[PDB]
Amino acid sequence: MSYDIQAWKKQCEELLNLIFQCEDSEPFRQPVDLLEYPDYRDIIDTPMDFATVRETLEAGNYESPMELCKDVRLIFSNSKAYTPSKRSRIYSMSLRLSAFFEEHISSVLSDYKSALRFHKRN
Repeated sequence: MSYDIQAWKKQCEELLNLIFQCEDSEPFRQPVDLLEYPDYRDIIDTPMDFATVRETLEAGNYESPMELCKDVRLIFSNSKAYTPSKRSRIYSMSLRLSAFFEEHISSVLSDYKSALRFHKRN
């Protein structure tokens, strides 16, 4: 179990469970409704949402926690592009949940890279 290179998957499932519980995740749980928000695709090239991230992890389509972290960061960078105004309550929600995610993902990434370095050396 020390330096287990697969432990990040369960850690990421647990973190996504916390994120889905957070009231701040409500706008980001499901894809933006493309048929009902007509100008969304005029602004955003690559939509992303937490249900898509959770399904990608479950399907085994992330090779590392860094790939999962890239998709989650796209959720927040898309929100900042579409809702850029610091006055907006949606801007505030995105910033709070981004900080929460970045705090909790830190140890998952550091542990995973430590494990990589250990198995590569040995």
